[PDB]
Amino acid sequence: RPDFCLEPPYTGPGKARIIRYFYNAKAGLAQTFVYGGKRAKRNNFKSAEDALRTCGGA
Repeated sequence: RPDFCLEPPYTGPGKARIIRYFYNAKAGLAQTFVYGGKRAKRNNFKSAEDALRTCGGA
């Protein structure tokens, strides 16, 4: 599993409220979070299905 997948979500310093997805380590679910619009980390996806494709596999 890519080494960024089990990290907490990162809003960043931006002032936007873009609803992105992260893979939630504990639950094994794609979950929404508020993204500021800049300086993204890698556990940050445009869709639930993208989070699962990239992070969902052991």
